[PDB]
Amino acid sequence: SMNPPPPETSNPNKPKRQTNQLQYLLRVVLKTLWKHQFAWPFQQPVDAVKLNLPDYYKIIKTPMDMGTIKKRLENNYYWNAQECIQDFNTMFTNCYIYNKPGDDIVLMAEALEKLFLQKINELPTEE
Ligand SMILES: COc1ccc(Br)cc1-c1nc(N)nc2[nH]cnc12
Repeated sequence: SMNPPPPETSNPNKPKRQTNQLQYLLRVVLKTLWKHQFAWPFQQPVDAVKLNLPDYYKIIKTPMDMGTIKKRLENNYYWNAQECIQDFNTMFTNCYIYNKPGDDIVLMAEALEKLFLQKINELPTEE
């Protein structure tokens, strides 16, 4: 054991708002990545116990996953698009930090990240 508590997805102390960019992040970016054949290892927090990765949370100190992101978006947790984009970037970076180039999980992260970059390139101007 043990896993840390997951990242928070609600906090009434955190300022938040809905923006057209955050709506795009949910409706376009997250939906595209979520349906990909390679999304599955990124859809929930790493369970280091079940996966027998005892070093995971010694190495990765700012964990993030698309389950968390989806709930943050659905819960209007974010103040702006940059906060959400930073969560996706943390998710990808963590995978590259923990694993090694050529590992299947890294190939999968790379395929998701490429789609992410393609979709974030068309992030709308703030309304
Ligand atoms: C939720 O994570 C997984 C679920 C099932 C399985 Br099999 C592997 C992972 C996983 N494993 C590793 N080594 N690094 C990761 N980075 C993001 N996912 C992972």
